[PDB]
Amino acid sequence: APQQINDIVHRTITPLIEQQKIPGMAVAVIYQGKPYYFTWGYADIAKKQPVTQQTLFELGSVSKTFTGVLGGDAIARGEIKLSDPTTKYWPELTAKQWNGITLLHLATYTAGGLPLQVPDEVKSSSDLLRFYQNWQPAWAPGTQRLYANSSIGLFGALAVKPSGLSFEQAMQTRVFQPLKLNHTWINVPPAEEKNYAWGYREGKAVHVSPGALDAEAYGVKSTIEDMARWVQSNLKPLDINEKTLQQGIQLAQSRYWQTGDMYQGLGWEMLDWPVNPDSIINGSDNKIALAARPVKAITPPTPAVRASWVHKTGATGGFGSYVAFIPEKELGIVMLANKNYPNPARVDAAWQILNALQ
Ligand SMILES: *[B]([O])([O])[C][N]S(=O)(=O)[C]C1=[C][C]=[C]C(C([O])=O)=[C]1
Repeated sequence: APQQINDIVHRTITPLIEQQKIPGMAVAVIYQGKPYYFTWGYADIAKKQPVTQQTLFELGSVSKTFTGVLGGDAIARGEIKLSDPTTKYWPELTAKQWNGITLLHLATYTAGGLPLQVPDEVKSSSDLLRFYQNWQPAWAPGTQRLYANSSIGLFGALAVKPSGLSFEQAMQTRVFQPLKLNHTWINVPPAEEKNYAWGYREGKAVHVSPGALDAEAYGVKSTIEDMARWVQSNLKPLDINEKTLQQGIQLAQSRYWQTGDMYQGLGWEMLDWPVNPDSIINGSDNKIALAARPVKAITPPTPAVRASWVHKTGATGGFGSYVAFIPEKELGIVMLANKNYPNPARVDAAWQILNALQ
């Protein structure tokens, strides 16, 4: 690999792994469109299995970017509109607070205070209907952003209804397959189990627990190679041959709302490049990222801006992921680790690497 990339990546990631006690990590840098890969440490500490370019990691909320793109593809297909009331796709949702809450609100966490988690107590489909029917918004729709699995998770489930496909079926056939993401999974198959890293939480090996709307909000697992290809696809959607998918990727990077210096896409979040690193670094801390913030509607949404830092953090109990890219520069990074370590450390390392390469 070019020595510049080798040095920049190793000088940043090595101390990060040491400081954060990360058991295993994979990184891809996309530079001028081509991927370069780096691996450290262990997928499975007990069985002494190293991290490789084929290791599967839990993406956590990086999964929201796939959900956003799949939703975008459904809009491009003419199956849904972001302006369509939620109740159009879930007629049983008759409670009055849902009047005026659209698919856009669900996709972008602006429905008016849907909670971060779906309660663990929600096990059945009737439990899910009950939860949404009884939910009381704190705010009018489209006025405040509150990051939430229960918001974009519902969006994903409703977005695929017109297709008649399950969420998993829709994701596989409309996103994973056309992009040749052949080691990316919502449910890790037995054939790929030997590659599935353990996550580590307080020293214990863990995998993500089953839960309501898990697939839609945080349930994707992938390898560093497939994630590099995901970044390439989002960097350059015009190279994608499937028209609705190309369009969906573009829609997911449109700017729908602004809060402070960040813009909300579908799954993706974006800031103007050049960024103030303190802004993205401090902004990624869950103390800010998960806060209720007033939003300004972008009316109409700005189409994907090439001079953007586009990114998403993801976590599960045992895993911590980060993806960031800058379309204008054909530059990006994926960092996948089997420990959920603090977001600002992820973003700081990412910015150090991309800034040195740009
Ligand atoms: B995203 O990364 O912001 C979502 N993160 S998460 O921690 O909410 C994902 C999640 C939800 C429920 C259970 C688990 C788990 O690891 O068992 C993870």
